[PDB]
Amino acid sequence: ATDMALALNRYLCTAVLPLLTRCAPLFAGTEHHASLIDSLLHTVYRLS
Repeated sequence: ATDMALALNRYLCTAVLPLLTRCAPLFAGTEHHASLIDSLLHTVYRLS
């Protein structure tokens, strides 16, 4: 219910999430980066 949370959700869904949507193809080369992307998956699932 906090308003800062609303502002941060607006920031994410307006700027960060699209950028990463359309920066998708470069994500293929992550075989031997195994942690940060796994963290991002869980953060995105919690956001959803």
